[PDB]
Amino acid sequence: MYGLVNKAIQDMISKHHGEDTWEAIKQKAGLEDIDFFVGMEAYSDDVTYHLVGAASEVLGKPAEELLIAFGEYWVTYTSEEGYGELLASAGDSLPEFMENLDNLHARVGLSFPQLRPPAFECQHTSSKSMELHYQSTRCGLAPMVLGLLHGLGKRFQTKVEVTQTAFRETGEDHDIFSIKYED
Ligand code: HEM
Ligand SMILES: [Xe]
Ligand SMILES: [Xe]
Ligand SMILES: [Xe]
Repeated sequence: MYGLVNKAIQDMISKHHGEDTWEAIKQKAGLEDIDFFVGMEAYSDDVTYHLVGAASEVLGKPAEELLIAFGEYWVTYTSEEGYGELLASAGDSLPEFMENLDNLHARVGLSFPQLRPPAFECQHTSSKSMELHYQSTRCGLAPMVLGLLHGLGKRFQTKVEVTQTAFRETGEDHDIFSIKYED
């Protein structure tokens, strides 16, 4: 993934647990050689997966729990680190934002030519609910989507309940989330 993602992981861990903890995690991920992540540079997905695993071991938390926290953090991180206007242009409510998400990544894909973005499709069930279809070239990131949606809920001051109903992991075609939102 692009270095931006790795910078954000490093940033989250450093802020919450300090530099020493970050250094340990980086060491254990086998990335001692890397002095810093370059934001607009493409890295092997392995770099990100090794960071998550090492963080899980060092911090004593399941990787999935960390993915949730990271998904939430990313919504704030992007708005403060160069993407605030891009986010604002994707709308002012949870449902409109999720509708624009493919188009937002298309725009992101202008500047990050090698992007492999997720694909998100919305089926609205009411004015307070939707089924969200999540398709990816990558495994294991559904928990991050859950945290992202909560991050978006906080962004729009909107209560959200997210329950995963299909798992690309129990053999379903792709992840599907049922979402309830009020405000
Ligand atoms: C301005 C805001 C954002 C920017 C600049 C951005 C950029 C990126 C980048 C660089 C990646 C790495 C993909 C790669 O390197 O191939 C990514 C992946 C991803 N993004 Fe976005 N993103 C933004 C907002 C969001 C939001 C609000 C969501 C909410 C769902 C989201 C969902 C995801 C997911 C789930 C992935 C995992 C990639 C995958 O599934 O394969 N992003 N994004
Ligand atoms: Xe991300
Ligand atoms: Xe990630
Ligand atoms: Xe993480």
